[PDB]
Amino acid sequence: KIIEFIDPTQLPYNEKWEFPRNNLQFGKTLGAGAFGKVVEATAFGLGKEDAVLKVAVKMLKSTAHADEKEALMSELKIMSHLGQHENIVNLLGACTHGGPVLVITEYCCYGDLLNFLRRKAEAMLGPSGRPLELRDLLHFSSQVAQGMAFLASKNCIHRDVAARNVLLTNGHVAKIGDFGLARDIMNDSNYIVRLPVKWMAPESIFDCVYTVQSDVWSYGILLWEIFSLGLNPYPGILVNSKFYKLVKDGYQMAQPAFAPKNIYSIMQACWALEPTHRPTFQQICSFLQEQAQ
Ligand SMILES: COc1ccc(COc2cnc(COc3nc(-c4cnn(C)c4)cnc3N)cc2OC)cc1
Repeated sequence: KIIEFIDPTQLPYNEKWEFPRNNLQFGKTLGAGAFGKVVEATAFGLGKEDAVLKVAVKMLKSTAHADEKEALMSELKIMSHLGQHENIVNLLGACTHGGPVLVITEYCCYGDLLNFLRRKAEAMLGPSGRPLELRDLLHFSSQVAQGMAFLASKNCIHRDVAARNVLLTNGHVAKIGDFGLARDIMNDSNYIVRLPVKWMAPESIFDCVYTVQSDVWSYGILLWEIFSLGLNPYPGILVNSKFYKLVKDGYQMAQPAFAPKNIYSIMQACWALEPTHRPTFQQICSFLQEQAQ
């Protein structure tokens, strides 16, 4: 979403991004949903620098039709309007003319943050590369906050902030984005009939209201994901009538194993029942950037 709400089909696709599709050489498939997939590829002569580099290319699986074609184009038009930041999955180019709609973006080698933390935790238990510590977890949260702070500054709402959507690139730089149609089949469970119920705020569940403050609620759950080393939110609890009453009546998860008091306290602030009383993304940055340094 973009507040002004703006119809994404009405937004102009900028031809500056256009890239010759024959200058793309595809490799291994990184991910694939129901009607989308993300294959890695080498882009020859990209931008003013004409840099030969490896890029992630998202595209529709052949079994995807009119609604998907406009859906993917809507994501391209949003990424073009947003601009560029260190902590967001940046648009590098796209291919609209003479074939299917392709969307070229930065390539983050370590993958998504949820799978990263789960693999790294198992690596640290191995003994009984380079082990994770508290400063790393505080760093990731600090970067994801900066990206969301940049998104909010352009009057843009994410509607699905999560560790699955956060990508880690070279030198451990967390970039927030949205896989979208190139979802993981392993992540189909979290989307209840489809929306990510466990990450959404109450107003988004009941009133269907989506604001910058509702993304902060999700960022609170994203912190719980990070400082629990990739546990599922509300672990063991099933999504049903009983869950909705708990979330509305003000139920909160217990302090995760690796969360400092001040870090867990910030999650509770993000889980304020009143949307307006939650922390701004700018407030979360200045704090976490300090706790990092
Ligand atoms: C909120 O406004 C926005 C902002 C950014 C976006 C970008 O949307 C995306 C596009 N494309 C990808 C996928 O590309 C990549 N995939 C991998 C990958 C996957 N598995 N493995 C092993 C590696 C790594 N790096 C990649 N760049 C991921 C997006 O969001 C995360 C959409 C909406």
